[PDB]
Amino acid sequence: MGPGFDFAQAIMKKNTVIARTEKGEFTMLGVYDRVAVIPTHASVGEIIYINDVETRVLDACALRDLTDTNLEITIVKLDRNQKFRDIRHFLPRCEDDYNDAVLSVHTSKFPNMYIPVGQVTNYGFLNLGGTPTHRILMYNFPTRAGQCGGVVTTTGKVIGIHVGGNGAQGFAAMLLHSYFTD
Repeated sequence: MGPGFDFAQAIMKKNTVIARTEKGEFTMLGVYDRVAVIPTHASVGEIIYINDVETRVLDACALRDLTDTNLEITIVKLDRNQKFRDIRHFLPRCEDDYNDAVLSVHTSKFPNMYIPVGQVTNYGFLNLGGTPTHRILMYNFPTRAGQCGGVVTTTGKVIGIHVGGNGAQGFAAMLLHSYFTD
């Protein structure tokens, strides 16, 4: 509808796949080469389905901060025959608050879904499903089951992936440029 939705669409159309684990179907963001991200509660194993095709997992790392606190981001390297467009230059370098964000989801349940979530707070600490978690972003939208892995963008930045909600607020794990240096 406007330039926020334009940037969100550009990311969804080239940099997302549908990932299926034993824990469900997730929006999965491809970042560069065969490297993608997914919420750690997806419980990625040795094999994952990518757009309904059986795919070997070459590496999977559940990120934690240097205090050994959960970040809820798993970085996955896929045995795929095709690379993602490199979007690392759209990742923030530092923790921040944002205006006017969009949450975008693409699954069998929710195809071509875009949600203007508005202001995004650097919330920090969250007890997420009983697990102490850091680097959480919060937005005041009543997000639902089916949106985990959804991409949070502003114009020109890819800032997080949706990891949970409490019925009134939604929560994303930050994406930082430093997670994807090679």
